[PDB]
Amino acid sequence: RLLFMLVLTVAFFVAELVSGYLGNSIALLSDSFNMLSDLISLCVGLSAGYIARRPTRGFSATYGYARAEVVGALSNAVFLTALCFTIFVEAVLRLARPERIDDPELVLIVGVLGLLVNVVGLLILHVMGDALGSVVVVITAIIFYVLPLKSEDPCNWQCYIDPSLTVLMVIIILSSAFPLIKETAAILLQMVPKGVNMEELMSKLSAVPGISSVHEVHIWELVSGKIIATLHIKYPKDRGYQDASTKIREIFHHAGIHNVTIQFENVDLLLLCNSPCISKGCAKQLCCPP
Amino acid sequence: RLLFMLVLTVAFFVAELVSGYLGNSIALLSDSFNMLSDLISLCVGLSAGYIARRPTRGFSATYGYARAEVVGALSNAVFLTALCFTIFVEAVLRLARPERIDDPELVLIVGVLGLLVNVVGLLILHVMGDALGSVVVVITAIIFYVLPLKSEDPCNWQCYIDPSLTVLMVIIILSSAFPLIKETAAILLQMVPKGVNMEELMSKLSAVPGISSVHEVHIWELVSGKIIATLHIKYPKDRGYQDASTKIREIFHHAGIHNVTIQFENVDLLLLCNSPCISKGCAKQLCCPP
Repeated sequence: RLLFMLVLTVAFFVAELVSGYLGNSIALLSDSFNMLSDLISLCVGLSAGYIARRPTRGFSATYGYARAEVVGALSNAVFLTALCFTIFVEAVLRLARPERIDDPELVLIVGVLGLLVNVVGLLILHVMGDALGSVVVVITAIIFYVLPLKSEDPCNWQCYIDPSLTVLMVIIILSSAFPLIKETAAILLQMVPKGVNMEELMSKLSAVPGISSVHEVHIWELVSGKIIATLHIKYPKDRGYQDASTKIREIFHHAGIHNVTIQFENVDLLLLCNSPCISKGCAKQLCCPP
Repeated sequence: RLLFMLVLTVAFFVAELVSGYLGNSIALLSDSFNMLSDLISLCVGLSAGYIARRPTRGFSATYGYARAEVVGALSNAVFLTALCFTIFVEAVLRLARPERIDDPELVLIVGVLGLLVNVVGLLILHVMGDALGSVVVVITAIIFYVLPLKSEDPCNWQCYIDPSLTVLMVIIILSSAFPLIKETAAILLQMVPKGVNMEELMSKLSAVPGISSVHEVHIWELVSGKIIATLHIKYPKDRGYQDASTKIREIFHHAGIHNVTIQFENVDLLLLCNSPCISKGCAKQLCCPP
């Protein structure tokens, strides 16, 4: 992997952040915020790589720190959403009170260099967002460069180009952050992964021969590819559960789930959980209360 | 419960966002962002209240949407952290280039009314942060009121009071968001809840009579009070596991865990999981792989 992306990205985030206030460009500020999200993503990726190749799986994190990638992805998406909210609010203000670019040359140089940085990053919608933001910065600087606006003269149409394009790229960036927010939240909400079709899976689980009932089916995803399926199963007392275990495990394997914990409970009250918490008062803090 | 806090809070968020931008006050802007986080928290609380007393727990969310409170808490904390990052960056910018307050009267009125809004919200460290943010806005407005500053006159010490206090309250707000970020991330990372002392719990689990081995102990917290403990247990084949099940469940009950799924596996190599995925290639996906 490449780690020089982190130092370059943080230095360039600082550069765009300084030049955006120095040049009075929201598009440069929006691109600086987008590269801030990019460097947060790089830090999250390095954290995931460090968690891998050196697992801990101790007494504090039972599953491990694999969920760090998803938590960091959701946090980065929410961070970028708040930054885009601030950028959109500022752009709406400048759509009412327009402002000039103080140093069009500085903004042009920083935007061109940011476009080059994003190009080399892609070389080594979500991905094209940074490139389009740098293109927007370059266009805004060029308009103030090819057709200069005198300081004494009031704001012409040129002052509205930056807020409009910045609003457009706020929309573009949000159109990528929102699906990411939805996916990472769905993973973190302990929801069934999109690949797993639960209806057919429960149909097959019920169709498994020699099994009385199936309850407390809890299928959730730790990370991409790690699907955990907790499951309680009621079986006739006289018969065993070795064949049932094999069939349920192969069904889950064919459904893409390899982490299957089956609790077998001996057998209209014969459908409830035979092994809840040892007290009747535990029914409050029991998922799927009986 | 009362939901008029939502409409009042959103209206006042709009009011402070407009007034701080019209009055050029970061402290008013910081308080508007803090009340935006407050209304996000109110929306999260309403979502949690709707999830309760009306559960769904269907084929999409096995554990339900109870984790929505934690996901919304982390999202709100990250949103507020990004807003505070923007506020701190702006304040540092004004710490270099000071600015006047355009309409001190408007900022004074909005800050006083925001303090009243916080007071009435109390009537019906985050609280100290919000109250002190309103007090900071009020103080900044008063300073520009008792000693009015003419536009012709350059910025005196008065122009640096707003950025300094705003930086201070960015620190204060972050000192509350960061513990919340840590706690909600720990919950969402599938980490052992703080109350559960895993060392003693595994000691007792091993000390349980009639049990050969214990592996795949996965203790995580869905929400406050809902602790889920998946667990694989190896037991001697000749002996049963009814007494072992009772003892393990009562141990988990005394440790504060009521959702316990125990998989009992019949018995050097007699310590590995007897029921991995049906294929040897599944070991790359085995969470906690042997």
